[PDB]
Amino acid sequence: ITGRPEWIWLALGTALMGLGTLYFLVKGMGVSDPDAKKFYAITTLVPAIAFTMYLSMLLGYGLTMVPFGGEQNPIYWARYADWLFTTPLLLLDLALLVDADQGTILALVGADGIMIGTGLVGALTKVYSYRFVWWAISTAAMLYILYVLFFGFTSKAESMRPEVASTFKVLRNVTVVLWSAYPVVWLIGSEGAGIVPLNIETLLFMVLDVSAKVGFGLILLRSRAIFGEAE
Amino acid sequence: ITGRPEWIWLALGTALMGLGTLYFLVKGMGVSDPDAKKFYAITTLVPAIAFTMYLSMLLGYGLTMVPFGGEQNPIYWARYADWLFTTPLLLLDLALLVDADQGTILALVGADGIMIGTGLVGALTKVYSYRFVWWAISTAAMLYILYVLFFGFTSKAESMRPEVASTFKVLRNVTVVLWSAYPVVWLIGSEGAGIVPLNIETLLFMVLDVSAKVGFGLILLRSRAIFGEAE
Amino acid sequence: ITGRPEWIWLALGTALMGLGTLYFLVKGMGVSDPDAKKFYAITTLVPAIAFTMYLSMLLGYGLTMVPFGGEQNPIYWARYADWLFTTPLLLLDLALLVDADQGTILALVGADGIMIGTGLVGALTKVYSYRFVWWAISTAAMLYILYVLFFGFTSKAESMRPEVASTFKVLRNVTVVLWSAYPVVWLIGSEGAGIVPLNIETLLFMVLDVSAKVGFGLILLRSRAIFGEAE
Ligand SMILES: CC(C)CCC[C@@H](C)CCC[C@@H](C)CCC[C@@H](C)CCOC[C@@H](CO)OCC[C@H](C)CCC[C@H](C)CCC[C@H](C)CCCC(C)C
Ligand SMILES: CC(C)CCC[C@@H](C)CCC[C@@H](C)CCC[C@@H](C)CCOC[C@@H](CO)OCC[C@H](C)CCC[C@H](C)CCC[C@H](C)CCCC(C)C
Ligand SMILES: CC(C)CCC[C@@H](C)CCC[C@@H](C)CCC[C@@H](C)CCOC[C@@H](CO)OCC[C@H](C)CCC[C@H](C)CCC[C@H](C)CCCC(C)C
Ligand SMILES: *C/C=C(C)/C=C/C=C(C)/C=C/C1=C(C)CCCC1(C)C
Ligand SMILES: *C/C=C(C)/C=C/C=C(C)/C=C/C1=C(C)CCCC1(C)C
Ligand SMILES: *C/C=C(C)/C=C/C=C(C)/C=C/C1=C(C)CCCC1(C)C
Ligand SMILES: CCCCCCCCCCCCCCC
Ligand SMILES: CCCCCCCCCCCCCC
Ligand SMILES: CCCCCCCCCCCCCC
Ligand SMILES: CCCCCCCCCCCCCC
Ligand SMILES: CCCCCCCCCCCCC
Ligand SMILES: CCCCCCCCCCCCC
Ligand SMILES: CCCCCCCCCCCCC
Ligand SMILES: CCCCCCCCCCC
Ligand SMILES: CCCCCCCCCCC
Ligand SMILES: CCCCCCCCCCC
Ligand SMILES: CCCCCCCCCCC
Ligand SMILES: CCCCCCCCCCC
Ligand SMILES: CCCCCCCCCCC
Ligand SMILES: CCCCCCCCCC
Ligand SMILES: CCCCCCCCCC
Ligand SMILES: CCCCCCCCCC
Ligand SMILES: CCCCCCCCC
Ligand SMILES: CCCCCCCCC
Ligand SMILES: CCCCCCCCC
Ligand SMILES: CCCCCCCC
Ligand SMILES: CCCCCCCC
Ligand SMILES: CCCCCCCC
Ligand SMILES: CCCCCCCC
Ligand SMILES: CCCCCCCC
Ligand SMILES: CCCCCCCC
Ligand SMILES: CCCCCCCC
Ligand SMILES: CCCCCCCC
Ligand SMILES: CCCCCCCC
Ligand SMILES: CCCCCCC
Repeated sequence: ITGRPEWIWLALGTALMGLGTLYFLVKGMGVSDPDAKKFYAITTLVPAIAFTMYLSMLLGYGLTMVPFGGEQNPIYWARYADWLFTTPLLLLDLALLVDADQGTILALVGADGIMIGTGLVGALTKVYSYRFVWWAISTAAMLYILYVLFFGFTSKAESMRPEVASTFKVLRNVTVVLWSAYPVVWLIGSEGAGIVPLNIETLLFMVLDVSAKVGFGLILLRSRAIFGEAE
Repeated sequence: ITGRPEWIWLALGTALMGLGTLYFLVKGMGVSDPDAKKFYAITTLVPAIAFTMYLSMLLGYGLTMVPFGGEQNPIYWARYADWLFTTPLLLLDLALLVDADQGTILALVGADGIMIGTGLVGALTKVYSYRFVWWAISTAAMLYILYVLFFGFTSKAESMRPEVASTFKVLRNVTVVLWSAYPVVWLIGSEGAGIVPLNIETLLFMVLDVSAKVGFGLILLRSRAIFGEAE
Repeated sequence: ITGRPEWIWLALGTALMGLGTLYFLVKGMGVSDPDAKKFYAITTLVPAIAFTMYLSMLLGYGLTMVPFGGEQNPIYWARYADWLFTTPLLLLDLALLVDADQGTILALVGADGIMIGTGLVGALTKVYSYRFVWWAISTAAMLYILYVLFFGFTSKAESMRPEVASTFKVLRNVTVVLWSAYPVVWLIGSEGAGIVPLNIETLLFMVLDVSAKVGFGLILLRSRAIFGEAE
């Protein structure tokens, strides 16, 4: 385990997702409101899944070697298994907040699936130049998601409760900034151009992941917006 | 096929899931009620999926060799492919019975996914001691599911029709007893401590599977609880 | 890339799915109706997914070699990854058109999953004779889907708006004819009996895919049936 310099960030990531999971689980114990239960369910599942996949990376299961550039390159494939489930869940949190129509939810989740799936293919592609073709397609899918979060959702929120509008706005901004960093880290890290070494890359992803999941969740679950308006 | 002593239980399992599938399909032919159609759909799909995966194990496709303990260990991975889809379907049957809120359904299905996914990782893990780490996490996810089935669902059922309350109670009890045996069999069988040989392990899983799927389905689909109250 | 004679059909397929995707995306820009948004979302996702998987086949990622018949046989596994997601989406388009009950939708999607999953197992099976066992099970699942599209849906459509009835009828007929060709092509092509060479097989699948996705989508998205009745 300790033979990989990035182990420390995997261990920290595992611990923080674990602690985040336990905290949200305990916090959601005293919740009977059906709307709030949905948000607690979605939001607690996110670090729970991330916990399992961080642990899989820490223990070495979620790592494979991919030959490109005439080298055996360590690729943590478990990230994509995580993101495949957790990024649509995060989008669902946002979509449910603003009472998105079903068509838009399907568009988001579908685009997200394409984003992660093509990122995975890019990560495992042995022809070096083609890795960036997949990166570009995945990034286009991300750009679509970001467009919808801004020019389909933000104007929907203004027509809703002020607490849901303000909470959505914060979470939207957090999401757009944090999510946009991922293709950059991939591009310059071990999966892409290889300018940033894997240990630093792992640190960067860990900071992004904890912020995008536990940070996000802390903001969401402390908000009154997740409760139905009741007396 | 006959070169594996466990083939007989795989063959029997295949036949019983097949027959179970055909029986539920025929039985559901004369059903127009929209609620009953949901239960027939869910409940017929369960042995249909199990049929395909038993057949895959029988024909040898759903088997791989995993090196641990300095041995090549036969691991039937097809079980997890089965359970990944059939256990949430079984939980959906229960959840729909008691008209569970969406948040609770998501919690159940999500926990179930974690249960099966981590069981799969445990099954394929090459570091012997780590297999039991995954077993423990999976078992914790199972315990969460069982907690919800008792302390989130049972009190919901009492507020519903007597036929749905009584049927849920029976199916809940069947589910908790049968499902709890699976981590025990895994732990002592070829995936875990290796005390019980694979042929007996396969027998045990076959008895559990047929009971948890066809047995469960027979109880559910004979009940009046799957029909909306109509005149 | 050009080393495989079928590359031309993969390239054409990629281009046509890409163009189809862009066309539906642009066309759906000026849509606010919640019902129409659902259909645009579903129908645009279908060629988008197919685009990615055609590209994966073109670049060689979505190809593996399967030993059977004492030969190394090129099997494009990416087709199943495509179909796993796009065929239920296509069925959802049809089901939503006729306002299918949830039980029937689950039956369709479930049968479809079995159809594609067993086709995949058949495609990767190393025992030649067993490949056709999987083909038969998959074809039985297809026959179930076709039965439901005719003897569960058609009589539902007649009870609905004339525009939805007529559009459903056309799309149903297109779907039944086109989908039925797939098991035939598989059976006689490289996955099955090997009578038709892979380059021609790839052409046939490309024509079917573009017709079943872009052709289908063009018919659906030009129809008034995807809009709620409004003044
Ligand atoms: C609505 C939305 C959800 C839509 C989703 C968008 C989605 C279509 C985007 C593309 C997803 C697709 C790329 C997933 C591919 C998974 C693949 C990387 C798994 C690894 O297999 C790749 C090679 C080794 O590199 O296997 C060696 C060859 C082996 C023989 C491989 C054979 C097994 C195949 C992998 C079977 C395909 C199953 C499905 C791809 C499962 C989906 C997995 C998940 C990652 C989407
Ligand atoms: C809401 C709920 C549904 C949440 C679900 C909870 C879920 C997160 C729990 C964990 C699921 C995750 C462990 C699934 C892992 C699948 C993996 C075992 C497949 C086999 O690949 C493992 C190694 C060989 O041992 O592959 C050799 C290396 C290869 C290069 C592997 C690369 C391909 C990757 C497998 C791509 C990942 C795709 C997804 C994991 C598909 C999910 C499969 C299913 C089993 C969940
Ligand atoms: C409600 C509906 C959706 C129901 C769906 C119906 C469905 C049950 C029908 C059967 C699906 C099932 C056959 C999928 C099998 C995927 C499998 C082909 C992936 C490739 O792995 C096969 C072998 C190499 O040939 O791997 C070499 C051995 C490796 C060690 C394999 C270990 C990893 C396993 C693949 C883990 C299983 C994960 C799930 C099968 C993911 C589903 C993938 C998708 C194709 C259904
Ligand atoms: C909790 C984890 C999160 C929120 C991860 C989000 C990941 C992304 C937004 C990844 C995007 C990528 C691209 C846009 C292209 C390059 C490859 C990816 C997958 C890193
Ligand atoms: C129809 C099949 C059923 C109902 C199978 C259920 C399986 C489980 C409840 C399995 C649980 C496991 C654990 C709790 C940890 C050990 C590994 C598993 C996957 C066997
Ligand atoms: C857009 C792609 C479409 C509509 C593909 C549809 C594919 C099928 C209907 C495939 C059916 C098969 C069988 C019925 C058995 C043989 C194997 C398959 C998977 C080709
Ligand atoms: C939950 C059931 C676990 C109990 C399994 C008992 C199996 C006993 C069979 C005898 C064990 C075989 C050892 C000698 C080969
Ligand atoms: C490929 C995995 C996609 C599924 C991710 C799980 C989250 C799905 C959320 C469903 C949103 C509801 C749409 C109507
Ligand atoms: C990883 C596979 C999970 C999907 C299993 C299929 C059953 C899902 C049931 C969905 C329940 C509805 C939730 C609102
Ligand atoms: C194995 C992949 C199955 C999921 C395919 C995605 C489409 C699912 C459509 C869901 C229909 C809604 C059912 C209530
Ligand atoms: C085009 C949609 C406007 C809002 C999205 C902001 C785009 C941020 C660019 C991210 C950079 C990724 C490499
Ligand atoms: C803690 C929830 C109470 C109901 C669940 C019963 C737990 C049964 C233990 C199963 C043993 C698994 C090894
Ligand atoms: C049995 C349902 C009647 C409508 C389905 C038509 C069946 C077409 C046969 C397709 C041939 C596949 C090999
Ligand atoms: C070895 C690198 C070759 C450059 C490939 C860049 C492709 C990026 C695609 C963006 C449209
Ligand atoms: C393929 C990238 C798409 C980003 C621009 C958005 C196009 C308009 C979409 C309107 C729903
Ligand atoms: C070789 C076996 C070593 C013991 C591992 C047991 C781990 C179980 C984890 C329960 C918390
Ligand atoms: C991680 C195992 C959880 C089992 C105990 C239940 C904790 C309380 C959950 C309340 C929804
Ligand atoms: C080598 C071919 C052997 C014939 C197998 C055909 C099986 C088809 C199953 C249809 C019930
Ligand atoms: C297993 C093939 C099934 C095709 C015939 C349909 C049987 C009746 C189903 C009624 C819903
Ligand atoms: C509750 C604390 C969870 C921490 C477990 C994972 C940390 C890795 C330690 C090596
Ligand atoms: C309808 C009977 C189904 C039995 C087929 C599978 C049994 C295995 C026989 C070797
Ligand atoms: C918009 C045009 C998309 C075409 C890209 C794929 C075609 C393959 C060219 C070799
Ligand atoms: C992106 C950083 C999130 C900060 C989380 C703090 C939560 C305090 C309520
Ligand atoms: C767990 C055993 C189930 C027994 C099924 C019998 C069904 C008869 C109605
Ligand atoms: C199966 C062929 C479909 C033809 C599509 C033409 C669409 C024109 C409206
Ligand atoms: C990590 C355990 C949380 C302790 C309770 C915090 C207040 C809800
Ligand atoms: C007005 C909301 C600002 C949130 C920005 C957070 C950036 C990490
Ligand atoms: C809208 C601001 C996005 C900032 C992107 C930063 C990526 C590191
Ligand atoms: C396995 C075939 C079932 C025969 C009909 C049973 C009575 C519905
Ligand atoms: C009162 C219901 C009892 C059911 C127990 C079944 C145990 C297998
Ligand atoms: C509530 C009783 C559970 C019984 C567990 C038995 C496992 C073999
Ligand atoms: C492929 C681009 C489509 C151009 C607009 C067509 C009319 C909606
Ligand atoms: C009456 C609808 C006829 C459609 C047939 C299309 C065959 C490809
Ligand atoms: C209902 C007519 C089906 C035609 C099947 C054609 C397959 C090539
Ligand atoms: C009903 C299909 C069973 C196939 C068994 C072949 C040994």
